[PDB]
Amino acid sequence: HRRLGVSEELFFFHSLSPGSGFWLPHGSAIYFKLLKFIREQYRARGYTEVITPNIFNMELWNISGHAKHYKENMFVFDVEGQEYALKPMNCPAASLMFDFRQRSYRELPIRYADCGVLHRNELSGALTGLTRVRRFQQDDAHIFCRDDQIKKEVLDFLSFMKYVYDVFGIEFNLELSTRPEKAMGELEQWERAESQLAEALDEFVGAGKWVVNPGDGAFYGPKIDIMITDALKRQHQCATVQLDFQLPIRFNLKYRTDDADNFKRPVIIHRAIYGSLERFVAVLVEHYAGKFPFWLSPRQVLIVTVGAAFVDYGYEVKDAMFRAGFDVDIDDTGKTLNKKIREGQMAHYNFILVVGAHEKETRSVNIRTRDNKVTGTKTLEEAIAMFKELEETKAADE
Amino acid sequence: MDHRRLGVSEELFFFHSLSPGSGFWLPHGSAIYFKLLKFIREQYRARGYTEVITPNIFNMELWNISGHAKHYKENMFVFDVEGQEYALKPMNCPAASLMFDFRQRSYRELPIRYADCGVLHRNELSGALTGLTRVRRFQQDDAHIFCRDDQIKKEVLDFLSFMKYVYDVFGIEFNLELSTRPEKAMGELEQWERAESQLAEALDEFVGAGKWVVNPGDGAFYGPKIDIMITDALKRQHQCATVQLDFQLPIRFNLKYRTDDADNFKRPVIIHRAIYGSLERFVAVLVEHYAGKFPFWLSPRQVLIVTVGAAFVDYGYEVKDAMFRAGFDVDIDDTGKTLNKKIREGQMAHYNFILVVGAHEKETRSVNIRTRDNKVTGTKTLEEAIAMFKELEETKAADE
Amino acid sequence: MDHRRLGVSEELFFFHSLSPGSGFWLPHGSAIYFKLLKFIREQYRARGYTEVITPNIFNMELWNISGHAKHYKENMFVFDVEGQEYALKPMNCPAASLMFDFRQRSYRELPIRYADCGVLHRNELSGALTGLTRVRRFQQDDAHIFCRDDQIKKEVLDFLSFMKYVYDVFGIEFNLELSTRPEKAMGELEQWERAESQLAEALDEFVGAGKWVVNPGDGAFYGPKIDIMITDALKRQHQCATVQLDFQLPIRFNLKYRTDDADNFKRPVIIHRAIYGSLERFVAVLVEHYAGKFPFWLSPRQVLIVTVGAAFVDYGYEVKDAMFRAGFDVDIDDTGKTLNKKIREGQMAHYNFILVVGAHEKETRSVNIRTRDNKVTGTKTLEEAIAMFKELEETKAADE
Ligand SMILES: C[C@@H]1C[C@H](C)C[C@H](C)[C@@H](O)CC(=O)O[C@H]([C@@H]2CCC[C@H]2C(=O)O)C/C=C/C=C(\C#N)[C@H](O)[C@@H](C)C1
Ligand SMILES: C[C@@H]1C[C@H](C)C[C@H](C)[C@@H](O)CC(=O)O[C@H]([C@@H]2CCC[C@H]2C(=O)O)C/C=C/C=C(\C#N)[C@H](O)[C@@H](C)C1
Ligand SMILES: C[C@@H]1C[C@H](C)C[C@H](C)[C@@H](O)CC(=O)O[C@H]([C@@H]2CCC[C@H]2C(=O)O)C/C=C/C=C(\C#N)[C@H](O)[C@@H](C)C1
Ligand SMILES: [Zn+2]
Ligand SMILES: [Zn+2]
Ligand SMILES: [Zn+2]
Repeated sequence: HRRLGVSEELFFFHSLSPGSGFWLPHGSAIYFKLLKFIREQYRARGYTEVITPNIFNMELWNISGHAKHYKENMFVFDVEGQEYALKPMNCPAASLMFDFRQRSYRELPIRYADCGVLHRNELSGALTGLTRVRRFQQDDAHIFCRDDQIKKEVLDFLSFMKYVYDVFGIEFNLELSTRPEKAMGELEQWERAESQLAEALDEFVGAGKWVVNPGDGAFYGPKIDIMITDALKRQHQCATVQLDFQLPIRFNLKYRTDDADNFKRPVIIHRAIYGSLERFVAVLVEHYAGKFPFWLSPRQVLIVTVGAAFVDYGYEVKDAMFRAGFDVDIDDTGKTLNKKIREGQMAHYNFILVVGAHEKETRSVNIRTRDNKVTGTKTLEEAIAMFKELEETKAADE
Repeated sequence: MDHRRLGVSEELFFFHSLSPGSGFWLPHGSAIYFKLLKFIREQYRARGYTEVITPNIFNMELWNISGHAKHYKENMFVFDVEGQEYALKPMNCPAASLMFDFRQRSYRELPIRYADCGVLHRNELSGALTGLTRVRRFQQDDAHIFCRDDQIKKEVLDFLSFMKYVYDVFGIEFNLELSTRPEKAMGELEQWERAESQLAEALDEFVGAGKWVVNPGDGAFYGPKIDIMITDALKRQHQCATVQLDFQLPIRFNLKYRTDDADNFKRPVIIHRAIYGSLERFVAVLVEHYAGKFPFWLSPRQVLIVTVGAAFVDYGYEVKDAMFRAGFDVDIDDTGKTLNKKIREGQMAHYNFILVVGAHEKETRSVNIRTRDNKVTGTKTLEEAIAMFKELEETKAADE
Repeated sequence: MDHRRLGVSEELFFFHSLSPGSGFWLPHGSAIYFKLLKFIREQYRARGYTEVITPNIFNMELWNISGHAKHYKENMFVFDVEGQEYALKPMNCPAASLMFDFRQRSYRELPIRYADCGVLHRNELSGALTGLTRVRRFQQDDAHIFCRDDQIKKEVLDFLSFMKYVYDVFGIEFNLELSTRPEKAMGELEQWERAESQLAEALDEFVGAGKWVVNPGDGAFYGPKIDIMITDALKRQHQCATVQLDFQLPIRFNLKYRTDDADNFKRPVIIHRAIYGSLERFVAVLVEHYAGKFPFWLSPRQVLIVTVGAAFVDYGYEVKDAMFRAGFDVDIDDTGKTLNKKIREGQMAHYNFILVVGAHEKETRSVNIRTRDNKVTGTKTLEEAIAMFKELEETKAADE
């Protein structure tokens, strides 16, 4: 069906910035709602969102390993004779934030969310739509925990992830990817960590129903491989849980351990659910075929006027809908009523509200669904109450 | 060179969830794809290439011999036939070798240029499939060039010339670089130096000495490469063309030629080469490059006839029939809409030419031509108008 | 009457143990295959067909819908993609449906004729796979036609006419049978009747009441068909052509068209049709049929130039080049061999013409012509000769 084609005013691309989206108002509306949902959860689940820089001195990248492993994918420039790069990952700035002041063990775990803009270089010809972009924002958060806290942190992540996915009807599958041949930890770290990942997995999924990919871990840590399935039965990688034993060392991260004096290093968990906002929108656009659910739709309500006489009343309905918080439009024109309705359905509006003489006199709306079902005439108060519930509950169509 | 892009995709092809990553080409798209094939084939004939036809599925032992098993298995669709491992072909490059090995060949015979347009398959994750840029299924304009060591410069020079010729038709620009023996490599040094020397020489020639860049150590482990990047009207860069030499594949398949006399056999050098890169990919480039407005020869919507009135329809259909016989891709609007709408609706559809027919025109037995960008070419007779269209096609003319 | 006559007949094509059941078409072979495709493609354009391109692998859910999963699975190659079942297509007939369903279609459009020349695989047991007659891999000249039920007789009549026309070119003969509704059939009765009546009517018009036969109850469960049998010069009978209606095919895929400019929809009829049957198979037929002596238009060895002396070789290449530029497949023997030998050798290799060039010919810009079947034509100017060859090609002339 086409992420890009479905640009009935969601997003576009221009040759002056290939790989970077232009999000039109209706497009933005979706992006923002997704952010608002993720943020509502972050607050509920113990995360604090932080803001970080976008350009850094190459020295940061040297420390991280990005200079070694990633440089080809980065936008590199000169500042005052010094090499600088646009950030491809938030994952190092987050470490600096954690090192800002000394941390005690009781504090674990610290969870920082970052919605910052990332850049990765890709060849211009290679770029298409939102699937392969230069510019994106991850729903990134990087979690710092004690070694004993891994199972709970992972378990908690899985619920968060599941909770989100459930909202959209999206399926997932989990595997454990274990230590590779070239790997940088001590054995002790890997065993404790993998054991916990297993434990979390056998609690979340239960003993039997998860495969292991032995030796498929990152050099820097063990991971749980997540794959998601859309309604067309395509698979995407959106979610991650990746442990990192390297980054804590490189940035010299520590927490004071009760009796200390001494200190220990935290484990870092790089994690995401959307993967990026850009990527997730692309998935959803196709997954719903451009028929979004009422909460996330940028075209929630359309008012259609029966005749010129009821047009002012329509503007009244629209005002009320807008104040109540809805994305609402009004047809307004001399077009035939049947036409107006059909067009609105074509536009994908979740609800069409026809207002005639009856509605005006009784302060009500006559409601038609996207699917052309005939919900009842309802009063304005009743309609608003209905929409709120749909919104609040994040109800699906199906 | 400044516009909003229109990637995947305007509608000449589509994709279905039942085969994600594999195109369905609608009649207008197919027409383009077949037109490209025809052009390359016309060139192949003129330039010493013979197109061959090969199998699509092979036993894994082939891939074992090739190196695909070690390096590529991950991207292959692999399956069982009667207990034996099999795979759909990622590349033609191995079957071509077997063709070379069919019968004994002599040095006089070089260079044997075999072209293959066969369907290839590579595995890619479904989520990550979008458009024609990343597909499971594609057809390369692939062509292997089996040659003597002494023959590389000419064959490469000949290739570069073919490539430029094709690209110029489309207004496409290119940049050439040389990539040289890497640290981990498989051949003998001599074959590498002789080859790289011939390559530089080819570059000095065409591009000019000191005007081209070297990427030292950026070649493949099985041979030197000329790295090519092409640039479209939007200033985007693509990898479509390739020249890659291969010393491994000839060993693996035990390829030989008889040298003058019977002293010895020598192994040929292989050059894996391409210009379109793949038909699916080239189209995707062209669609953007032209912004949906193809040049007359290549357009699936060359001529649209529009009728002023009903007394006129018969004349148009007659006109339309003449255009069709003449070989043109022609459509008609016999509907009753007001003219300006007809013209505008057609222009929107990117018809190269709109042919307007009125009472005078019938009687005139002639035609009134409006160009795509709205220019009033003014009326003409049939036989001439055709002659004029025929000429744009024969010459492969670009628009204004 | 004489030994026969395929597989061994060279050069043309070969099989390898790495892909049994899949042909390797050597250049002389490909040349034949391409010509056949090109002939069929010319006819398609002339006859309202549009060729399209389709995917080669599909999720199993497509085959479940079509009936392939029930009926055909053991004849298919099946593999896993991302944990889901997939198969290589044994038929194009289902992809064509998806194409039809891409956009709403109207009574105005009918009939819709989509040609597909795509690659198909069927999983035959390896021991059974001999030659081109029984292969894993093939390209059909498939077209699956979409029409209103009232359009059947006219469409079938048009097909028969197209088919006779192709066969006539080769001197090939046909016989027609009608297979009617089986005991276990799936239609509504009416549709079968209406259809069967139309078919009989086309048959009556095409060949007359006398000349066709009926096989009652030999129809497919999903449709009535016309059996076509063709006869070669050796009096061997082949089935290549078919016309098979399908009533199931459209229900399964929920196909419809708008009948009016109101609110009403009907299902189309599908006709799965072929003439060559497969390109691999039609070649096998033609090789035997001609005994390797192909008519000039289709020959991969049209002209051989033979030189009388060393002093004449350069004029000879001059001749060869002109011949090639003219579009002919042409070779030269510049060997030291006796002229009488060269000629006999060319004739054995089956070249249609031998062009003898000597001093008078070089002096005159002439050739001295001998046919395949010996037979001495005499002298022509290089121009006359090319014009003569052009006529034979253009008309697709038989030797007799
Ligand atoms: C500099 C190294 C690059 C690495 C080898 C690149 C690989 C292709 C791959 O490992 C990247 C990866 O899986 O990152 C994944 C991220 C999480 C979201 C998806 C992926 C994302 O952002 O794309 C996690 C790692 C972040 C890592 C670090 C930092 N700093 C590492 O400590 C450091 C060793 C990375
Ligand atoms: C099995 C090996 C896989 C190779 C190492 C994959 C690399 C990513 C890369 O080297 C592929 C490549 O450059 O192929 C390029 C092809 C040519 C057209 C574009 C590219 C194409 O078709 O994509 C050509 C190489 C074909 C090579 C072989 C064969 N047989 C080699 O002898 C064999 C050793 C290759
Ligand atoms: C799944 C079913 C298999 C069928 C019962 C197998 C039989 C052996 C025979 O019926 C096949 C046949 O006659 O096909 C003939 C084809 C046409 C060219 C030659 C023959 C060819 O390609 O071999 C036509 C039917 C294609 C049909 C379908 C599709 N999709 C049907 O709607 C579907 C019900 C077919
Ligand atoms: Zn990270
Ligand atoms: Zn190759
Ligand atoms: Zn069929």
